Amino acid sequence: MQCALPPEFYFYTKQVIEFEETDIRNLTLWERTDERHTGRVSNHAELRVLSYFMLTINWMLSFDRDRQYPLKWILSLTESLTQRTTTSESIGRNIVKVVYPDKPTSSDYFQWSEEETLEFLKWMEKQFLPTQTSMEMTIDQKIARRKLYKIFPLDREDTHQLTFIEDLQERYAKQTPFFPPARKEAIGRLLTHIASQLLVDFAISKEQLKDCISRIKNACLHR
DNA sequence: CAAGTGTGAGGAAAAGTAGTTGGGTTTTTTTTGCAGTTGAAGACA
Repeated sequence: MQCALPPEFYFYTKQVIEFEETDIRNLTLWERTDERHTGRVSNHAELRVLSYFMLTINWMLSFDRDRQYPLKWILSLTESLTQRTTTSESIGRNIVKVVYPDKPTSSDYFQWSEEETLEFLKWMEKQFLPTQTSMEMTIDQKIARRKLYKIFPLDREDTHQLTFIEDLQERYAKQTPFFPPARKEAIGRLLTHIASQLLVDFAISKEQLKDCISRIKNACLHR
């Protein structure tokens, strides 16, 4: 559902997981890495789930001999994907993007699709209200501060935006027209995007993620 | 191509502390009336 919720891809990736993903067994949380150097044993189950997820997509889309997934179909999904508001979720992912990290969302900062800009300032006026409460900077200082905020009344000197499954539905429809070198390029293009998404919620390692990817790649070819 | 021991530093923050200054009393070490009086210069016998 996260994106190209290809209903079939749930069972695809569940199957490869079925496959060599811990001898077709639900990944359990790794162990009590007692040692202090915390090596990348890479046993964090999810990290591998996302890896199988990614792999599945391109393997699945990189050998859909029957041509079940049309050339022009793959980019359409990536297309429709091209960001968009979020019945709360995508707005959230913007808020996480804004921890100014490795610059994958930094520019989103820059762009920040109009309103996204607006509902952002809304969430700032509500949820960094706690912000704080100076005590011991002479009462006078406090008064001054109040006055300043004063002379800045501000805060106002379809309910419009939509929910999660609404957005999900509507891009599922935005692709609803379903029934060589370029597609390979498109596939790579799409995979980078998900790499962005899944990686962005998590500790990424614009390499480790990759390292993780590499790992099971190796794991797999022992058929 | 690959997994596995051993292990040093980089990093964060509130409060404190630094440096520089200034402030700061405290401190500490013009005549305008009266009547008289003395001393005075000058004269004299």
